[PDB]
Amino acid sequence: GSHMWIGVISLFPEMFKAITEFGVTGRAVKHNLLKVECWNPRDFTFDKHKTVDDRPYGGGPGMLMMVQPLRDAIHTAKAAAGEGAKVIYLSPQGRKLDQGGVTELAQNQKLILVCGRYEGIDERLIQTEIDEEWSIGDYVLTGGELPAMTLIDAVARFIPGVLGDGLLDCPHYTRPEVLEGLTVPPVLMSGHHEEIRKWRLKQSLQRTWLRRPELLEGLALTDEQRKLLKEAQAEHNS
Amino acid sequence: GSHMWIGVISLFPEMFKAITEFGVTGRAVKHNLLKVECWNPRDFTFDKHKTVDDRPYGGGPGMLMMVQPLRDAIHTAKAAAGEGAKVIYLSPQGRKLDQGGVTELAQNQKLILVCGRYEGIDERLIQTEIDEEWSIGDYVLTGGELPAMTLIDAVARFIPGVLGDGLLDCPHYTRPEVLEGLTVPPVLMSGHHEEIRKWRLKQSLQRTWLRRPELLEGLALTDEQRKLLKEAQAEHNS
Ligand SMILES: Nc1nonc1C(=O)NCc1ccc(Cl)cc1
Ligand SMILES: Nc1nonc1C(=O)NCc1ccc(Cl)cc1
Repeated sequence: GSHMWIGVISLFPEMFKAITEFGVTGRAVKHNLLKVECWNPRDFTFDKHKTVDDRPYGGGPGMLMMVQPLRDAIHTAKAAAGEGAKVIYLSPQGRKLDQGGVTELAQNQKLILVCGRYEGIDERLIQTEIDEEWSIGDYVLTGGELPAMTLIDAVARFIPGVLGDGLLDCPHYTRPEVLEGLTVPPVLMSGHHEEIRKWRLKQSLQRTWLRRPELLEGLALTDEQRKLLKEAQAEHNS
Repeated sequence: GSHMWIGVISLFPEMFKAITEFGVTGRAVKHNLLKVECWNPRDFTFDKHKTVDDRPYGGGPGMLMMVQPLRDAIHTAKAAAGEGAKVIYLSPQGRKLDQGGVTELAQNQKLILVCGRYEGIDERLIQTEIDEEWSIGDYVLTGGELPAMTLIDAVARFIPGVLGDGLLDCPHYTRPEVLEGLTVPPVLMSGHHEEIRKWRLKQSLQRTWLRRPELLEGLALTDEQRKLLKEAQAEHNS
């Protein structure tokens, strides 16, 4: 129904087997809920050695992706996608991805993801070919493929059929009842669904406050959430 | 010399071919600068169907990783690593990764990365087996493998031999001189190394100010950087 098509431009398309052949995303691909289609700039070269990098104007230690093979690969992906495809470039200079941004990106039925390698791509290609630039985090990687796969994995979770409040998750427990002397909180064994719900919510509120208090600032807590957070803060202060 | 060993606990170890077989990280592995060794909890099961998940106490829609196979895999990885290995769990509840955190993690000669699947792992395993919990970003993925590979890629860049100031990168240009009517900034063609350096720095300062002004707050700018940022802000205000 709400299946998603993702075109990828990458010098290493075989990396994408990590998401198309395994786990939840692998299942999504097999079931046609997600399609990932790759184009490799190396296939758009014409010289004997299939050159895909080029020297930066102004000098410097690094190389950039060569414009012509990359541009031709992007154009081919765009032609395959048809109308309505948003072209995304992954880099540390982009908009910071968070779950809200994931949900925004997931509204697209078609995306094209451009994966950089080496020390950059020509700025004029960003101006002329790229719709949006996004970053998965404030760290530097060797290429855009892992960020692209990260984005695909995150948006895939919103496609209906793929899976079976601003707070961190609560602790979870499974067998055995006692592990290294540590027991399961009795509330989780009580079978009281309402008590269990409130315990889990209180724990999420407490953990968010202690570990990521800035996340709480962005929330308008419900009356119930205000109460449970206040209880948690009181207990923390003994 | 400063080679790094990374042990990985994962239900899908073949995903890690994405970093061990391709690009800069692939080269690092071939050259013995980086070693990535995987253990699969499925191999530590004893039942006929090799069960690796289990039901959460207190109920709920999800499953957790089964404790015994996961615990045994972690212990085996620890035994292989010997003394000094830091055990890392990847999840959205962890410390937010940034380049500074990458450089901190890169000081370790040995890491063990635990990759979760399903809806969590038992909290008591985090308490008893995990040294540090880290997040690659405020979004939710289907498993910890992509975050683990992201971390590996980022820290690998600091291993000497693997590769050939708090600001966003500047624009880069390569051939052709004119692309879709857009020309290369004449300064980059001038061959004046000092003018080129200052242009690039000014551009990084301008881009950081416009796109990520909060990053500037964390910096103590040099006199030169203060001057170039002021120039950029003046030109932006016409
Ligand atoms: N952080 C991030 N969020 O998205 N992408 C990144 C990142 O570091 N990419 C590496 C990269 C990106 C472009 C080129 Cl040309 C080379 C390497
Ligand atoms: N964000 C992040 N930063 O590190 N990891 C993540 C993440 O979403 N992992 C998915 C995940 C983690 C543990 C388990 Cl049990 C299941 C799924």
